[PDB]
Amino acid sequence: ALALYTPLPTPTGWTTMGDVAVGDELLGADGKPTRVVAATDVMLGRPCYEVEFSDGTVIVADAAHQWPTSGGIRTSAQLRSGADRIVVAVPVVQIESARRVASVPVRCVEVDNPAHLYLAGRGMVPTHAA
Ligand SMILES: [Cl-]
Repeated sequence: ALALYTPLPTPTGWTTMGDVAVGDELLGADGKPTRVVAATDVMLGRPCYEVEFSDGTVIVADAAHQWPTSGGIRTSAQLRSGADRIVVAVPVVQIESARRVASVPVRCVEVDNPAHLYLAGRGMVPTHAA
């Protein structure tokens, strides 16, 4: 799950996680549109992490949100400064830090591509859907 205020790129522009509904198009890891097949209610009180990438993108996500790295899938709580790079399909960004922060409301989406990936944050960082 990602914070409601997380900007997500779409084929036409930018939406927030809070504004995502079933049937909306996000972008998959290949930069092409992918359809939202499910989207949770707002979830409150989840432990959250602030994940900062080498491109300047900062995403707040719950502790168990999953990220594709070159060494494996890692949750936000397991991400390591420097040691971890986001990799798809080609290196995308490096993890600079992941730190526990105050809880904010979050939501999960599921998307219709088999990799279960979509782009998130102003830098369009690949991340795993539920
Ligand atoms: Cl893995």
